[PDB]
Amino acid sequence: EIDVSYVKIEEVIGAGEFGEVCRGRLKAPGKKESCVAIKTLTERQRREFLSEASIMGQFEHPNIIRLEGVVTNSMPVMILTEFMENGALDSFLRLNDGQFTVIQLVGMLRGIASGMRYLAEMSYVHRDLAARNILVNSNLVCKVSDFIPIRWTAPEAIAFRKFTSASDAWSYGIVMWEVMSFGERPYWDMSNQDVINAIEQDYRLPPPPDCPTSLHQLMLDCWQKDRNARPRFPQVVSALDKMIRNPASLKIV
Ligand SMILES: COc1cc(Nc2nccc(Nc3c(Cl)ccc4c3OCO4)n2)cc(OC)c1OC
Repeated sequence: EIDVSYVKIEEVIGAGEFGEVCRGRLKAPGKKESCVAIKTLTERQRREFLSEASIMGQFEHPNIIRLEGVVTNSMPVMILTEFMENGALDSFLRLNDGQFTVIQLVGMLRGIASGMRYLAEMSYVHRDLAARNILVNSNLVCKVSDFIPIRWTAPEAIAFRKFTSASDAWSYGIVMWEVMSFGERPYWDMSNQDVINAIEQDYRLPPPPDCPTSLHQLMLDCWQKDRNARPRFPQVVSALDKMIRNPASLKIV
């Protein structure tokens, strides 16, 4: 896939499941140099590592992390993607607590919803939609990555392992809550089991401080117990676009 001579690993920036995550530079003949994220790396686990690239490589969308390639004929085995300068959304927001406007936050949520709209249209169920799995670039563009998280997971998917695009819509509501709360943990210190019982007993997360009521209502819609009643991702995007068109709507809190 990618000639190893074309890759320069600069800084180690994080740690992943199978190894490091690094910032680097990719320069191939005919093409300008670009900034890349690089994951570096059991046999079964090697295919486990590389599967992420194969899935990621099925997708082409501005709100889904772009795969540049892999290094496999050489060692260490690598996966290269575009570089997202601002990292994971939950930590980026915690660092920037209170510092982005409602309209900026809605833009981030819209980018995430578009990503999910695309994946649902491709019949791809994510199963692990959470702000930690959303990456942010220098322009604040949010992209879905990562190809049972109890507090993000729909009640039926927990009970039955029924993962659908409608269970993803539940998870997206949780992401909305995370974004509007600037990266607070869903259900704070409640335990997984407490969360499981709380939801079954009709508890839902309250509006975050300063959260427009219309955004909280959209969260409640995403968290309907009847999965068929939840908005599909096209309706989610359209709702968010409506709010962007009509920012007046967002002042009610
Ligand atoms: C600046 O701080 C951080 C940046 C960052 N950026 C980033 N960008 C693209 C991908 C990625 N992780 C990744 C993923 Cl999620 C899937 C597959 C990959 C990956 O790298 C190549 O193969 N990271 C990421 C940071 O950590 C979240 C970060 O702070 C440490």
